[PDB]
Formats: sequence, structure tokens, C-alpha cells
Amino acid sequence: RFLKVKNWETDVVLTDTLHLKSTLETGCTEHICMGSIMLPSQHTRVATKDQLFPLAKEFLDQYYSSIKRFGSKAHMDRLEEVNKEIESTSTYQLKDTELIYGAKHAWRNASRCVGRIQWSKLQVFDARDCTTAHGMFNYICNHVKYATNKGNLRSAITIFPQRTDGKHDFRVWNSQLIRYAGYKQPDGSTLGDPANVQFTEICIQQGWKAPRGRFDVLPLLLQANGNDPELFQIPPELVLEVPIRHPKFDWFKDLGLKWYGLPAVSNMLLEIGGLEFSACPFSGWYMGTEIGVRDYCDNSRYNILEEVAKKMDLDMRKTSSLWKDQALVEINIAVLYSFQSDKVTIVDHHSATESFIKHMENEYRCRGGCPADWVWIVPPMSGSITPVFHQEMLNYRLTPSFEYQPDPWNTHVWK
Amino acid sequence: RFLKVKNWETDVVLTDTLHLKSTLETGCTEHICMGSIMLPSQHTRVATKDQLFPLAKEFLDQYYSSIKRFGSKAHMDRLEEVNKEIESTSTYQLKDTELIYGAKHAWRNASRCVGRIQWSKLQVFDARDCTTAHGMFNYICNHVKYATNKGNLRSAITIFPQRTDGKHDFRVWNSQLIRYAGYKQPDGSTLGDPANVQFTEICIQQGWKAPRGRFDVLPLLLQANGNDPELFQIPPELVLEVPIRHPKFDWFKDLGLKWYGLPAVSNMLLEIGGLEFSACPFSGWYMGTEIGVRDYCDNSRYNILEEVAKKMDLDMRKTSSLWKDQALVEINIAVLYSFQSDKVTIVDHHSATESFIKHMENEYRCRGGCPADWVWIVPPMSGSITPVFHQEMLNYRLTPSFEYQPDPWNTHVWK
Ligand code: HEM
Ligand code: HEM
Ligand SMILES: Cc1cc(N)nc(COc2cc(CCN3CCCCC3)cc(F)c2F)c1
Ligand SMILES: Cc1cc(N)nc(COc2cc(CCN3CCCCC3)cc(F)c2F)c1
Ligand SMILES: C[C@H](O)[C@H](O)[C@H]1CNc2nc(N)[nH]c(=O)c2N1
Ligand SMILES: C[C@H](O)[C@H](O)[C@H]1CNc2nc(N)[nH]c(=O)c2N1
Ligand SMILES: [Zn+2]
Repeated sequence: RFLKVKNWETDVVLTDTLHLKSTLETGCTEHICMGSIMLPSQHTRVATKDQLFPLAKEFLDQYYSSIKRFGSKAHMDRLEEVNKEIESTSTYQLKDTELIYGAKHAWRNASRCVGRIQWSKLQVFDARDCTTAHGMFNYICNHVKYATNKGNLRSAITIFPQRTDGKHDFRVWNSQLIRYAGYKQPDGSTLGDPANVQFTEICIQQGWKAPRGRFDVLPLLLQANGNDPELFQIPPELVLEVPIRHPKFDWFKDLGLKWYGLPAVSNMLLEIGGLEFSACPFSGWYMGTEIGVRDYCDNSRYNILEEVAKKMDLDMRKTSSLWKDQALVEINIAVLYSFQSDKVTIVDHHSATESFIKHMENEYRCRGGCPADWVWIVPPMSGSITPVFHQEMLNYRLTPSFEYQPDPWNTHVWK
Repeated sequence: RFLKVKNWETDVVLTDTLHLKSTLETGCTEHICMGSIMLPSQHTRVATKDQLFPLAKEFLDQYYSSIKRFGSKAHMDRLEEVNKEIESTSTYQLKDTELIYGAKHAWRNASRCVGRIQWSKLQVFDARDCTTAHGMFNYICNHVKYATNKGNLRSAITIFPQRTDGKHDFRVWNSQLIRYAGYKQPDGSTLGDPANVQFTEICIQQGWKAPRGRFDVLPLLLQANGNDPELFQIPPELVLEVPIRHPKFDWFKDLGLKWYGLPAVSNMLLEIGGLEFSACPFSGWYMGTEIGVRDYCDNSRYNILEEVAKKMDLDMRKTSSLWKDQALVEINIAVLYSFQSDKVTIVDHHSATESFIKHMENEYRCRGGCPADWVWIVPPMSGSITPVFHQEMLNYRLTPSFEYQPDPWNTHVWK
């Protein structure tokens, strides 16, 4: 009940008591580990009024514990006040300071996030007075502009009104605010981003006129208070992009690769005090590997290892030549360089992972632990030359949290 | 109770019912996942006679199930025969065919092993008539010669007598049969292999006369029937080694790197039918990354990324140049090439991982599943360009199995 995690590179040992406060479940049992299941049923999100008050009580107690005012008059009165409002309405509303705390601690608790050293530096935009798709668009554009900050990126999140009945739900139908379109061809091959091909079909189903190229920024699909979603185009001056060149290969511009500067996840659920925020897009800055490994070199994403190996003149006959590994390192030297030469914030997988170990140290000290998912923290290349490969990590679910949620087109009662 | 695992690169879905036969525990609960703990307490190994018979019964039933003779006369008589012997002796002895089956299925069940497609092609050497360290040495040398097979390596395992009282235990004190010595210096730096530095001190404590170099093959330390272990030197003609050159860099010989061809783990426990085999060394062939990533480039192993980056003339100033990733891919093109040019069996991390997916397919068909530890299966470089990165895997403990055991010098009642 006082577990220990070791780093088998430095022999550092930390002690985890935080997992005692843990509430939700993991998917594992004593007889089977689910640690490599992508979307476990305990990570996916309808609630009533009986279960609500304990969830509110649990949240309000940790909030007042954090301002060195636990159990005081202001705590007890707010406990009774939310209790009162949950009788009256069978729901309740968070204070501004409560929303900011819950939002930041959802990120803090995100065990698959390697960038959490910044969790306290998060800018919270309260969009809970929004009522239309157009208002959603306005709020999202101000988010994009603010977080982009001319390439000196800044962490932020915009929180739309909380779910209530469940059929009046605010939903961003994009999985990320800025994504490139994906279109299939006659022969079955795919132009653009093969992930978004279904979403691209939906946007044209709603009337998008596609420029049918590679790096075509998708339009937003915004559903407000349960109404059918509407299409909006982020003004291009707000979508910052970095063209990818290499600091050795003058044939790398000829590849003609570029990527948007702002990672901004929009499709997931923010859970605070028992309340569910079905639309809560959040942005930070890219770690190199997310673009140069996953985006560019996944077999079912952009799939460029084929071509980078060609221009490098590599031994592509045999698999054991490691031509794939060799073109993969060049692509990532290139993404990093290209972003860095444009003053656009990016972080390499080595500095990001070192900082996470530093972050883990602080969380075991002033908090008693830090939930972490090794499967997701270790970077997708060069695993064991980074200090997170060698760090034991305890995974557990604390709340406030970010949860996966089903796509709205599989659930939205249409019209 | 009929779980599903998905591959998020090919959309392949397999169905696991095998985990129902699972017995031992994992370390996870419903509220915490231990999936990245290195040596969990459920992976480490003293038993009595009451618990023994169910363990024997469970094993004998699966053995006779596998020869299409389940519950027949030969099964029922052998069930009563082992029952009889467990009354008489409070232990029992495996048939030769039973030892071979249990041994092969321990490997089959090894969830952290990526090379298991070969589990049925395993050569089992019955050493259970051995009584002295010298006999252990003889058996181990014949193992080394056989598995090495002039570089056309062959899987094998040599099984010494089973534990009984627990104080008359057969133990190979080396963690691997062939390992290079590790000696520290005056200034505190380390020559050779920094892992084995404590073992190297023990061997000299027993009287090894060290040549005090880098790649000095360690001598065997063999404990027989609980007696104090004795030193023996594998005849060098039996230790096959591959010097590492690169197929481009004529300065790579100048590095002067070499590695032994035979990976042969000796320190772990084979569990069959309830019986514990405390000495059971097993060998196969190397996957490239185990040498060129972990052995050569771990910070606390050989730590050569420093020097390979120098001769390549790399941007070693800044971390975001990925000079570490770049020297790591060259080292692994080199290990592979060097072994392959000497007809010494090796496998690159790409072909090994593809074959494991193929193996997983067969195990879900003719067995209903396949326990797998994602944390250990994914290779330590280029993770997501290999098909195991994208495969969900269920981990669970089936028996017969290989278990970790404490080092004998922390337990051996000396003299
Ligand atoms: C500030 C810079 C940030 C960096 C460098 C970063 C990096 C990463 C990376 C590499 C992943 C793995 C995802 C993947 O590989 O697809 C991840 C996941 C995640 N991040 Fe962070 N992130 C940042 C900011 C944020 C912010 C602002 C939030 C929320 C407020 C956040 C919450 C999450 C969540 C919820 C996940 C996924 C957890 C899951 O799958 O359940 N991150 N991040
Ligand atoms: C035939 C070629 C083989 C290959 C290519 C191979 C490859 C590997 C690799 C890469 C690992 C991870 C270990 C590490 O990174 O340190 C591993 C682990 C392991 N292998 Fe295999 N191996 C082979 C043969 C065998 C044999 C013959 C046995 C037993 C009869 C075996 C049983 C195991 C076990 C028990 C583990 C570790 C499980 C644990 O940590 O609990 N392997 N193997
Ligand atoms: C703010 C931010 C910064 C950064 N640098 N990176 C990210 C990436 O964060 C996430 C990434 C995903 C990916 C989901 N996954 C992708 C592969 C296939 C299956 C679905 C889901 C999430 F919820 C995330 F927060 C976010
Ligand atoms: C036959 C064989 C072939 C191959 N290609 N490879 C291996 C490596 O197999 C093992 C490797 C280990 C390593 C233990 N670990 C190393 C790092 C630090 C901590 C302890 C433990 C085991 F039991 C193994 F079977 C074995
Ligand atoms: C099968 C496995 O669960 C899946 O591929 C996961 C593995 N770890 C990951 N880690 C990160 N950061 N991102 C991912 O998409 C994944 N995918
Ligand atoms: C902390 C973590 O459990 C540890 O570093 C593990 C991770 N996965 C591994 N995987 C393999 N194949 N070999 C290892 O030594 C390890 N080490
Ligand atoms: Zn688990």
C-alpha cells in the first residue's frame, strides 16, 4: 500500500502513495494485464443525480485542500451550496476558479501525456456562455490565434457548456482543430492523410468543396447544443505551417513536406466534479516524433519511408539493411530543424523525455506519485536511448480527467 | 470472457480464450497496472506436498490432451502413478517425453520473448543424472558446442536435477553462459561490461586470474547439489565471436568491437508440473537490437554512442540534432552485417517482429490466444516502424513457465 518504482539506468527509487487516492478502473485484473489495449472500456464515456453529489464532494475537497483552506467555512458553505443546487437542478455549475483547477488537473492526471511538466502553465478559456456553432467558431479561432502566438506556442484549452440531458451536447466533430484532408483515388490509393478520409467524406457530405490535394487544411464541423453541425473555415492567416527542409539534403525541399505548428485535440471529454464537458479542445506544442515518426512514417498515414530511402540511395533490397531506420532518423532531424529555423515551438523526444523524468521526481515529492503509461510515454523511435525506457511507471486513473468518447456521427440523432 | 485484441495498422482482430486457462497472477489489480515493473513479485520464485498434486494433475492433463489421448487408460494410470509417488516421496519425477513437453511449453508461454515462433523446434538435453560441478561443466560445454553448430545456431536447453529440499540446489551462477567481464578502474570508470562487475569480483574472489581487458569471456561458476560453486573455463574454441565491421566505414574495424554469437540465459527457473528446476540454461540466437542497442548503447553498459558519433563527425553540440539516433542506426547495420558475413545466425528486429505477428496468428487459431508483453516485445529502437508496436497484446501467466529467481550469493548458506 506504499508501492515502489525503480529506474534501471540510475538506480533511482521513488515511492508512490498517490495511487491510494485513485478511483476509476484500469482494465487489468489480478489475472490479466490490459496495458497495451488502445481504447479500453474504462477510458471511454450518461450519469444521474444520486451519483453526482459524491463526485462533487470528492472534487471540492481536493480543491480546498490545494488552497490551504480544507474544511474551513468557505469549503463547508460551498459544499452545502453545490448540494443545494444538485437538489434544485440535479446538476450544478463550477466556479471560474474551480473550472481552471479541474482543467489543469485533468492534464496533470493524463497518464499517457509525456509533456505534463507544463500542466500548471495552462490557459483556460471559459466558453460556457456559448450557444451557437458560430459562437463556437469564434471561440475556437481566438484559441488558435492565442496558442499559436506567432510560433512561440502556449498551452490552452477552451471549455464549452457541460453536457446535461445528453441530447443537447456541444461537440467539435474534428479530432484535431487543424488536420489535413484525406481523399482516396480511383485505384484505391490515398492522397493527403489516410486517417481523416472518413471525416473528409463527411465534410464533403455537408458541402465542403475540396481542393483535392495533399496538405489541405480541413474545415471545422461544429455541433452546438445538440443541433446538426455546421462547416466553418479557419482563416488561413491563423493556420501556421512549417515546410520541412533538411540541414544537409538540398533534395529535401523537393519532397515538399509541411506540417501545421499547433497540435490541438478536440474530440475528447473533460470530466470535473462529475460534470461532463463534451467539447473542450486543448493545444500545446509538438514533440518531433509525433510528426516525423507517426504522421510521416506510419504505414497507414503518410508513408514516406519509401521515398526518403530512394533519394538517400539506400540498400532497399534487403530488410536487414535497416534502410527504414536510416531514413526515419533523417526525417526527424528535418522536422526539428525546420520548426526550429522558423522560431516555431517544438521539442525533441530526448529533451521531452528527460523533462518527464524531472517531472516525475517532483510529482513523487509534492504529491506522492504520478500516474504514467509506459506504453505511451516511451517515444516511438530510439526507445532505450531515452531515460523513460528504463523507468518503471505505475498507471492509475485519477480525476479530474480527459476521457475518450464515441464519434458524434455514430450517435447524433440526425435531422 | 472472450476478449478481443486489435492491430491498429491492418485492422486485424483476434479472439483470446486462452487466458481462461491462466493460473498465476500478474501484479496488476482493477485499480493499478504494473505492466512496466521489471521484476514483479509474481515473476520470482519453496513448495510443499499438499499443493504439489494439483499442479502435477493440471500438467499431466494438458500433456495427454496434446497427444489426443486425454483421459484414456495411459492418462489415468499415470495420474495414479504420480499420485502414488507423491505420497511415497512427497515429490516425483518427469518422464523424458514429459520433460521435453514442459520445457518447450515454458518457452511457448514466455510472454516477454519475441522469438517464440520457434518454440516447437527446441532441443532438450536431460542432465538430471548429473551430480557434480564437473559434470555440470561437461553438460554445459556440449550444450555450447551443439547450439553454436559452427554459426548455424540451434535452440537448446539443458535441465539439471530438480530442486528438492531447497538447500541441495543446482545453480549456474552466471546470468549467461558466455559474458564479458567487467572491471572498475581507479578513477571509477569501467572497463568491459559494467553489468557483470559484481560477478567479475566474485569470480576473482574465488580465484579467477583476470586478463583485465574489455571482451574477456568470463569463467563459469557452477554449484552442484548445494555445494559451493567452482570455476571452469569454457574452451575458447567453443566460444564463437563475431568482430563488428561496417559495410561503409573503414574506421569501424578501428573501433575494435566484437560480440559472442550465442545468447544463453542460465540464471532462471524452469517450472513444470509443480517441480522447480533451478538450473536450466537455454540458448537461441541474437536479435540485432539486443547487441547493437542495449549491449552497446545503454548508458550503463558499453556506452559507445559517444565514440561512434565522433568518427561520423556529427553535430554533438545540441541534443536536438539527433546525433544519438544517427549513430545508433549505424551500429545496428554493423552488427547485422558482421554476423551475416560470418554465417553466424542473427535476425534483424523487423523480420523478428513480423514473424512474431505471424506466430501470434497461429497461436490464436490452434490454441485460442498467446500471452504477450508489449513492453518487452516492441524493439528498443524504431518501435512504430515494426508491426508489433501497433498490435494490442494480452499478458497473462500460463504454466509450464520460466521464472526469475534470486541470485545464489544472496541465499547460499556458505562454507
Ligand atoms: C505542452 C506540450 C505538450 C506536449 C509536448 C504533449 C505531448 C504528448 C504526446 C507525445 C502524447 C502521446 C499522444 C500520441 O502519441 O498520439 C500526448 C498525449 C496526451 N496529452 Fe499531452 N502534450 C502537450 C500538451 C497537452 C495539453 C495542454 C493537454 C491537456 C490539457 C494534454 C493532454 C494529453 C492527453 C489527454 C493525452 C492522451 C491520453 C490518452 O490517450 O488517454 N497534453 N501528449
Ligand atoms: C531462438 C531465438 C530467440 C530469440 C531471437 C529470442 C529473443 C528474445 C528477446 C529480444 C527477449 C527480450 C529479452 C531482452 O531484451 O533482454 C527474449 C526474452 C525471453 N526469451 Fe526469448 N529468444 C530466443 C530463444 C529463446 C529460448 C530457446 C527460450 C527458452 C527456452 C526463450 C525464452 C525467453 C524468456 C524466458 C525470456 C524473458 C522472459 C521474462 O523476462 O520473464 N527464448 N527473447
Ligand atoms: C496538446 C497535445 C500536444 C502534443 N504534442 N500532442 C498531443 C497528442 O495528444 C493526443 C493524441 C491522441 C491520439 C489518439 N490516437 C492517435 C492514434 C490512433 C488512435 C487515436 C489522443 C489524445 F487524446 C491526445 F490528447 C496533444
Ligand atoms: C535464448 C535467448 C535468445 C535471445 N535472442 N535473447 C535472449 C534474452 O533473453 C532473456 C534476457 C533477460 C535479460 C534480463 N534483464 C536484462 C536487463 C536488465 C535486467 C535483467 C532475461 C531472461 F530471462 C531472458 F530469457 C535469450
Ligand atoms: C497497440 C498499442 O496499444 C498502440 O499502438 C499504442 C501503443 N503506444 C502508443 N503510444 C503513443 N504515444 N501513441 C500511440 O498512438 C500509441 N499507440
Ligand atoms: C522499466 C522497464 O520495465 C524496463 O526498462 C524494461 C522495459 N522493456 C524491456 N524490454 C526488453 N526487451 N528488454 C528490457 O530489458 C526491457 N526493460
Ligand atoms: Zn496491467
